[PDB]
Amino acid sequence: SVNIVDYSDCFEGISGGAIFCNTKNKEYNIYNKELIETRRSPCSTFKIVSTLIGLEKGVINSKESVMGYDGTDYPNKNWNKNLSLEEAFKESCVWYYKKLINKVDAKSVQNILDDLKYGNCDISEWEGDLKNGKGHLNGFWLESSLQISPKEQVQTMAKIFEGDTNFKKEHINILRDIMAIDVNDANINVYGKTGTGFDEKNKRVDAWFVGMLEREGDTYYFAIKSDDSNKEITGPKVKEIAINIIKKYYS
Ligand SMILES: *C(=O)N1C[C@H](NOS(=O)(=O)O)CC[C@H]1C(N)=O
Ligand SMILES: NC(=O)[C@@H]1CC[C@@H]2CN1C(=O)N2OS(=O)(=O)O
Repeated sequence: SVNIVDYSDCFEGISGGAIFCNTKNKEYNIYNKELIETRRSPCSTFKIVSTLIGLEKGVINSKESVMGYDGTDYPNKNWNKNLSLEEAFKESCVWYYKKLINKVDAKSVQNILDDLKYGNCDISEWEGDLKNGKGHLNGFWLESSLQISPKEQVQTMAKIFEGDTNFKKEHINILRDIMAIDVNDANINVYGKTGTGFDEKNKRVDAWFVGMLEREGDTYYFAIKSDDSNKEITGPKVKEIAINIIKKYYS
């Protein structure tokens, strides 16, 4: 059933929530239900879905696929090269995913998000939050018009990885490959993606870790989310919290 749980010890004083769902036995474990139901920008967690869009549309084809780096200078060393899908995903390389999505027409993206029930499915601000001054390093998924709740993230993850969408199984497997995480515990498989943004209206972070976990037959889909007012709280910090929860309660 739906169990309300207390994972606050693992959050070590940071404000947030968590939801874990096992769809075989319909076990919903929820910490901070209000937050779990609140829609926010997905930030870089949207790269999970953008990857599948690019694969389905043929813009990319494998974890080796490239997007034609043009020499633009970036402060992240690893963005300055013709990187593969696998490396762009793990580096959260914004230029790679912006070029990818701008090869896809807006109607196709709208219909895919509608089919996935991806939050408000609002792509109206296609080029993103331009008032932050970052120009082409912006898009509808980065503190802009698209918003989704942690509950809805888990529901989307489950539909994708349980095979209930029309995405090709080959493409799902590419995603699984590039999302795998090493947590120094061979008895569980963890997959996920971080995201980091700052909600300027509410003066709160949107710090995310969303993904799935396999252990001994069972699979849990999960979303961990902070909304702290402390700007030091990032996606990577929230991934730490998620792994602590997994090791304590799901091992
Ligand atoms: C992903 O979450 N990223 C972090 C950061 N997001 O900030 S934004 O929502 O204001 O755009 C920049 C994009 C991306 C990254 N790691 O570059
Ligand atoms: N970012 C990760 O993947 C985290 C961080 C370090 C390793 C891998 N992993 C863990 O869970 N670790 O910690 S450890 O279990 O204490 O060795």
